[PDB]
Amino acid sequence: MNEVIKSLTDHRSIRSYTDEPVAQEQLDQIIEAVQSAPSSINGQQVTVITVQDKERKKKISELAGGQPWIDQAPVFLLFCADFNRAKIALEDLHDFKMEITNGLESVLVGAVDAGIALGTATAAAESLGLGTVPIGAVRGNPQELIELLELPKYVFPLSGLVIGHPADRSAKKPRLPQEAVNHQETYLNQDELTSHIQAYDEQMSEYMNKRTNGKETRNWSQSIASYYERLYYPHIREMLEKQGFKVEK
Amino acid sequence: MNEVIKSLTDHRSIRSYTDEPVAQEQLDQIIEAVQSAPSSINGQQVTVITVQDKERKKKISELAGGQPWIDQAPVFLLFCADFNRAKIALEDLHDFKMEITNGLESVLVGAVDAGIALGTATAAAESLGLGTVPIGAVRGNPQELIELLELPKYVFPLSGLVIGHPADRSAKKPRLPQEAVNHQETYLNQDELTSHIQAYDEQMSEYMNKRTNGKETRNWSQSIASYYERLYYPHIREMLEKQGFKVEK
Ligand SMILES: Cc1cc2nc3c(=O)[nH]c(=O)nc-3n(C[C@H](O)[C@H](O)[C@H](O)COP(=O)(O)O)c2cc1C
Ligand SMILES: Cc1cc2nc3c(=O)[nH]c(=O)nc-3n(C[C@H](O)[C@H](O)[C@H](O)COP(=O)(O)O)c2cc1C
Ligand SMILES: [Ca+2]
Ligand SMILES: [Ca+2]
Ligand SMILES: [Cl-]
Ligand SMILES: [Cl-]
Repeated sequence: MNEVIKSLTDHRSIRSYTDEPVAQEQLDQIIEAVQSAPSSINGQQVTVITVQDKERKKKISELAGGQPWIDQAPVFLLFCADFNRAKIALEDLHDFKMEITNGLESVLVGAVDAGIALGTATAAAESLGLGTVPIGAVRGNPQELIELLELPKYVFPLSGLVIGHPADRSAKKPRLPQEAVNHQETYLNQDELTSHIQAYDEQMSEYMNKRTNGKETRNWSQSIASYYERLYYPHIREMLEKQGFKVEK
Repeated sequence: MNEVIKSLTDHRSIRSYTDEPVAQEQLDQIIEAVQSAPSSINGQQVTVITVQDKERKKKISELAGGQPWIDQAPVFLLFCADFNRAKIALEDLHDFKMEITNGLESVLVGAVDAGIALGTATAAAESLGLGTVPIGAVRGNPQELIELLELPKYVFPLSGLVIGHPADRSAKKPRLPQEAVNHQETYLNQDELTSHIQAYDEQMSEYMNKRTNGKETRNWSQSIASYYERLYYPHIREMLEKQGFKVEK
């Protein structure tokens, strides 16, 4: 196993950080890695806002449901789907009307490009010895965040990424059995898939028990069910439309 | 610069492959890397279908607009957003109704998780000396692909990833100036952003010229405008709804 695979497979989110600053040089490397990754039609439909201002970062933390690690870490990166540069290219440089944003295809393009960026940044940062944790909660109060960071039309927040020096390196969290996630040739039959999930549940409860010394024993399906039983963010379509993205009829 | 950063920043898509097989051990490492990456609420909302059957892979290539490198390479991975395992967890294991899929938030969760997976797989595969190229065209004929690979309700294709041994390692393609993609504290003013795009255009035309010996000189904005002037995939919402994903009202 080479250094890259070793680094990728040793991943774990960090939520306890020291006050040590993150060198600009390291941030540059992380950004270079992000830019170097693939993107649909080389459209580079993702923008990264680097926030290091204490006051601004604190406000972001509050908008994200008040997550202390955001305030604690020296760096907060915001990954946004971006079709504004595309708008400039089509409308301003070639006097063309941009139509891709009038259908969900644009949303998928932006979200996938942003995920590639987030995953790449995570890999890069952690290879440098830095700890990270994505923040999907930025989608909880998108309008306020959009105004705070001056995100223009055709740009919308997808996920933040906390970066800093770990104060506690934590531990790896068990993942679903490989067979349940990677299927050969065709999608796995429902019965077998269910069996893998039930086995995973036992593994997860045991993990949580010894991890929390008994404070928490919830398994995986119980956790997933506690979140998805309600559409926790019912304002997504509204956010998208307000940012110039239309859902095709 | 460490090995990870060096590998990430040396990325370039490969579209010419040899007939050399991809070792199962390498595929396992790539998959382990994918599974080890972060996912929203550890929901692992992405599934990877590994296709190595010549006939099936050929059909996929045809559905993707007939891209020869898909047929040529020994491995085709399909990254799908997956809320079917979530369905099993909520409905079958806890008798709860899944509501997250009734709003676009689920679509964003799945697309971002899949992008993280795709970016991570790309990084892993290339670190092994393998060439890769994502295939967003899988979204062109989703119904046929869904039927071919037996994708159940709550699962939808986002992007394929071709993997194999390079026959031609190609070359790196210029990216937008860092300042145009990574903004400090707030989103970059429109005027400056436009200037960066125009500078990038000159860089791109020059690159294409010497790269194609003159056969092609199109710049970036011209390329982007040639694609986004129309909603090329106007059937996305339909695909999503057919797969159990609803757009909130
Ligand atoms: C989501 C996604 C979908 C893509 N779809 C295709 C495709 O269908 N066919 C193809 O040849 N390249 C595809 N690509 C590759 C891009 O064209 C390529 O990443 C971009 O031009 C940047 O060049 P590079 O990867 O060599 O650096 C895709 C990339 C991404 C991230
Ligand atoms: C898109 C996305 C959004 C996330 N949002 C948050 C968040 O708002 N707060 C948080 O503490 N963790 C967040 N996480 C981290 C997940 O909880 C974590 O990746 C998952 O539990 C797996 O644990 P691990 O990363 O330590 O391996 C997010 C991860 C992803 C990929
Ligand atoms: Ca079956
Ligand atoms: Ca401004
Ligand atoms: Cl492309
Ligand atoms: Cl989470």
